[PDB]
Amino acid sequence: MDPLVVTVLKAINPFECEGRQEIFHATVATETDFFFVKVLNAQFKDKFIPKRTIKISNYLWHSNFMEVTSSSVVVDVESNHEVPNNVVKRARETPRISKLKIQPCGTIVNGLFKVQKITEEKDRVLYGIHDKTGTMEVLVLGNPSKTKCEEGDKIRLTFFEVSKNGVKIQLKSGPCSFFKVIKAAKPKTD
DNA sequence: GGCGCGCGCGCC
DNA sequence: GGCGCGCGCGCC
Repeated sequence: MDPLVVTVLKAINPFECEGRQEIFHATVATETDFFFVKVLNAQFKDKFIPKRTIKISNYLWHSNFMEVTSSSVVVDVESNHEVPNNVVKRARETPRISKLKIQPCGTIVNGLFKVQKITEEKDRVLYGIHDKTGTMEVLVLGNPSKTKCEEGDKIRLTFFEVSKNGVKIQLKSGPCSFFKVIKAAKPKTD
């Protein structure tokens, strides 16, 4: 609701997303917790640099994240706020699968995930991902992709959502998700 | 009392 | 940030 002073923890450079808005994603934190912010505005990037303190007014707050529009006001401010170490650590860490299983649809998920299997289709790709807590599926709609991922590689997800599909709970790409394939290193020939 | 879960922290 | 480990609380 009212203006909120937050400390910026992470922010990617803007990329073109879908109408056809240029946007970016950031992670910010108060003294108690962190949340991810989708900033529609793009102009706002110069204010979203890690460790800077910003005051944000006129924003939307949904079930999981915070939306910052061109109607919003982002003002750089000097603050004595300090983010506790573990709030930063949790803000930045990749959630476990067993933890993800019990989150509402629309919950924003970012992180780095080991993939065991890739079910390919010209309209979607399903990535079997795994950790020690379970297995899960990551649904990326509409690509070959150009990011060809083999087993043993990793996928870096930005702004995916927990999703229900009938029986199973997966991770779903949205229109403004970012997806990247992180390839396992090739042993070389001296 | 046992144990799982969330959380914190230290080592890599 | 990943990973492993201990602590405390709440449910059984």
